[PDB]
Amino acid sequence: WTATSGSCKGRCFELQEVGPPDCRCDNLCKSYSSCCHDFDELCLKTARGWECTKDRCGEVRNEENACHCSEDCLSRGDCCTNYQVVCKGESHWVDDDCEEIKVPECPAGFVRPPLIIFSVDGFRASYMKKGSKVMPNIEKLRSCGTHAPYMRPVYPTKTFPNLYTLATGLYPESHGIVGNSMYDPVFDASFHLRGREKFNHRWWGGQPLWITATKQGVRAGTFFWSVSIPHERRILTILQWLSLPDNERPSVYAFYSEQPDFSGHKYGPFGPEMTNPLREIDKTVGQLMDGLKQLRLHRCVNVIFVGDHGMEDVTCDRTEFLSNYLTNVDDITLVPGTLGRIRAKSINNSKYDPKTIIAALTCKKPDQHFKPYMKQHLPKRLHYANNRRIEDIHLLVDRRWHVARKPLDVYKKCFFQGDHGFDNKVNSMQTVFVGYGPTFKYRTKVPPFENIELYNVMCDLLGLKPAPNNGTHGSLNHLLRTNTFRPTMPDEVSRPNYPGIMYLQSEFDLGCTCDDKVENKLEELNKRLHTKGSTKERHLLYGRPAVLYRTSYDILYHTDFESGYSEIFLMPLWTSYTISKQAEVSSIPEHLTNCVRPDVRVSPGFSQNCLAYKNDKQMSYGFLFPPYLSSSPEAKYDAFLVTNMVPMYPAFKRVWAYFQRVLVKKYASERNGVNVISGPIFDYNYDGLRDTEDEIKQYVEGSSIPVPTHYYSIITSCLDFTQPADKCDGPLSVSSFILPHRPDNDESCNSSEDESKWVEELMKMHTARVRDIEHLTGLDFYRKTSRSYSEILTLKTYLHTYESEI
Ligand SMILES: *[C@@H]1O[C@H](CO)[C@@H](O[C@@H]2O[C@H](CO)[C@@H](O[C@@H]3O[C@H](CO[C@H]4O[C@H](CO)[C@@H](O)[C@H](O[C@H]5O[C@H](CO)[C@@H](O)[C@H](O)[C@@H]5O[C@H]5O[C@H](CO)[C@@H](O)[C@H](O)[C@@H]5O)[C@@H]4O)[C@@H](O)[C@H](O[C@H]4O[C@H](CO)[C@@H](O)[C@H](O)[C@@H]4O[C@H]4O[C@H](CO)[C@@H](O)[C@H](O)[C@@H]4O)[C@@H]3O)[C@H](O)[C@H]2NC(C)=O)[C@H](O)[C@H]1NC(C)=O
Ligand SMILES: CNC(=O)CN1CCN(C(=O)[C@H]2CC[C@@H](NC(=O)c3ccc(Cl)c(C(F)(F)F)c3)C2)[C@@H](Cc2ccccc2)C1=O
Ligand SMILES: [Ca+2]
Ligand code: NA
Ligand code: NA
Ligand SMILES: [Zn+2]
Repeated sequence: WTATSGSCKGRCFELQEVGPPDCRCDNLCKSYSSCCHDFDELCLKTARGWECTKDRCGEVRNEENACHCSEDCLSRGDCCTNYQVVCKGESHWVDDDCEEIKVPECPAGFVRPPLIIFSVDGFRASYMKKGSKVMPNIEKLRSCGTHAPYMRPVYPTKTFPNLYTLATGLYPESHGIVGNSMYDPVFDASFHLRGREKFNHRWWGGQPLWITATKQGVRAGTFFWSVSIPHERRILTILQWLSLPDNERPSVYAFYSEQPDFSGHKYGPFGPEMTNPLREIDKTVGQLMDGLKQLRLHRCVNVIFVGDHGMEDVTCDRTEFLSNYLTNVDDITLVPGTLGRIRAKSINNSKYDPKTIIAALTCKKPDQHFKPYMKQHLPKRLHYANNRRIEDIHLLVDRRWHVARKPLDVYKKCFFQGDHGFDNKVNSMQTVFVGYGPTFKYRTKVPPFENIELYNVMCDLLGLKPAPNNGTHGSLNHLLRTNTFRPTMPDEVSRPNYPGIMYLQSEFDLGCTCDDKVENKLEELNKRLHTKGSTKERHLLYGRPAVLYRTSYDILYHTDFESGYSEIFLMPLWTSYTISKQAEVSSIPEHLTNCVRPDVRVSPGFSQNCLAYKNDKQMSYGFLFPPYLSSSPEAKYDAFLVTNMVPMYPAFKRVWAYFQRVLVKKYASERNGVNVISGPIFDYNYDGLRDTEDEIKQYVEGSSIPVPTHYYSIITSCLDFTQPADKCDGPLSVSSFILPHRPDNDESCNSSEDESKWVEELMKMHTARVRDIEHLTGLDFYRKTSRSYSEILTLKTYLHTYESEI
């Protein structure tokens, strides 16, 4: 119930919300059907439109008008945004040369530069160049402030998950808004774009910027506008709020535009109909900037222009139907479109089986335009599994396509020509970031970055301490002139042991054999030196990784590689080695095919054994430092140490062996040497975080040898590839992956073919940030470089995407 009999007199766009049944006058009252009877009359005036004209200049104030051109309007804070241009001979902001803003130029009473976030739905990154001719205001923000060529959204590339990620710094799996549509099985409740359930606070996790601000005494404008409030009125409302007395005025404000998304769905991302929406959004930007200039705020306010996601060409004829795959299509519920999510239609149906559904959906048609995954097997870079609202079965849909349950869903629900939601590395899904104002840099281009990083920067802009989030605070310091956040490196928690030779060969009973009994004071001293770390500077280029949790581990040195060997997990946590451009690949000699050698530095009790692998019929083994890349026949024996062995399914060994034998040398050739750090990951509960020992669900049969869920590699070289990786003077270049350790290659439809036709494609899909690997391992990399810590934080958040030019 709402008693709409109350009045909005002097309450229009009030900031504090009034609880039911008292009628509301705030920017969301329409969405709740709760506005006071006179809200339209008082608060949504439209008379005479939005622009002053010559004849209105000096007019007698008429309170009915949408905006004012009277002499008193500046002191009232309600002039039309073009008032000083039409009536006082001033220029439009867009017509002014840009001039560096070295310091905030704020009116007295301003305690801090306000922040205004101007968000645009569906604004694809390439609009900034392709539409620049029709967007002069936006082009000026971009060219004069700080801009990235694009900003990476989160998956799924849908509006609600992305706006809420912008507001919180959190992945959707952590903030809870995992799609525009959701079912929560604990609540037994459904969230949809239409309807009231979506306003219930139980859906919305983390702490969004407006709550962060309010809790730390920084006032916020309300971030949400009912769709029927025209943009011109939204702008005038923000400008009115900025004229409030000091103690009442907000410091942070948001404007949201439904365009260009609305038209992009109708017309496609580059439909001729798209020029006009771009022009209209530019005009709104120009109204805001003109209004700020009128208020003498245009060299005080920080403005962020940011999108949620882009827009791809998608039409009804490009739809895959589950009814062409599944015999049992009426037994499932599908959340459809540019991603699929599948669960049982009825929890009472005990004939429901996810394994048979996955199998019926796997590589069934030559051109199949979606791929099914159990959510734990999705690429870890998506961070899309740790939430009860994400169904176990997920369909990753190819760009330009939809998935639907049956044909009748698509015609008895072509209309549309555009859509979004696909994998967040897809070029068409990329969106925009520009920052302009005294706290941002002048005429500065920054590399692409992820939208999860922005909350921390918005907190920095406002002097707020951010709530815990998934950004890496300091990785965007290079966007800012001042207010940088200068983090310190985390402290190492566990210090390594450095074991010498402590066991005789006969103390081992591991069931391993090696043909290594083949027998010099020149070389003997030399090999001792290698085992004490004499080659360590070549192979451990950025210092040893720090272990940020409590554990017992040993540093093991060798001619060609160094490792940190866990006595708890019985294998290395990391293995580090450098491969120069000149390195040669060799074979594993015939007599060494099955060679595994006890490591006389490590007790039998803290070693793997070969018998466990003999008896586990499903499990084989591989090595972290590859025997193919040994520096010499003699050094090759080190690669067969039991301390360099890790459990690998035969199907995975196909992938791993190709990576080690062919790809590492390819990368060293292309990048002028590479440094590689490789190791296992254990994430059985798919939370993105290192498992403890009691979370491990699978062991090599009969043993305490845990089986990794993934294997990672971090591949580093010199950004200036004229310098070799091991003699690099400046910034670094990195690519990394987290490959799923799976007992089949069902993910790869072409895996019956030679590895040269499918393995690199798999690796590219599972590209990762170094930071993703840090979360999954409890390790901290790049501890000892010549580089500033913020630069290293930016390097750790890099994702190599393998898409071509935007
Ligand atoms: C991205 O960044 C985020 C933020 O930093 C990282 O997420 C944090 O990770 C932590 C570990 O997973 C987690 O810490 C736990 O907090 C528990 C209390 O949680 C509540 O309070 C906080 C603070 O206000 C709140 O934010 C939480 O919000 C979650 O839950 C509500 C729903 O209730 C959602 O609305 C919201 O969206 C959010 O959900 C997300 O996280 C939860 C996990 O908390 C998931 O279940 C969801 O799917 C979703 O992803 C909560 O309201 C605390 O109880 C935990 O403590 C357990 O473990 C510790 C060890 O330290 C131990 O002391 C205790 O014994 C305890 O164990 C007991 O409970 C077990 C499970 O019930 C049980 O098995 C045991 O036997 C014990 O009884 C724990 O410390 C923290 O909550 C989140 N924060 C957020 C916002 O998500 C995230 O990891 C980053 N991602 C990456 C990849 O880096
Ligand atoms: C009819 N309405 C439309 O068709 C378009 N539309 C825009 C407004 N709206 C929202 O803003 C949602 C999206 C996620 C969160 N918003 C940000 O999290 C958010 C909003 C603005 C900005 Cl500017 C930012 C950010 F971070 F970028 F600054 C975040 C609330 C819902 C409606 C809604 C408001 C409040 C709670 C629930 C739903 C929406 O349906
Ligand atoms: Ca885990
Ligand atoms: Na085996
Ligand atoms: Na296959
Ligand atoms: Zn859309």
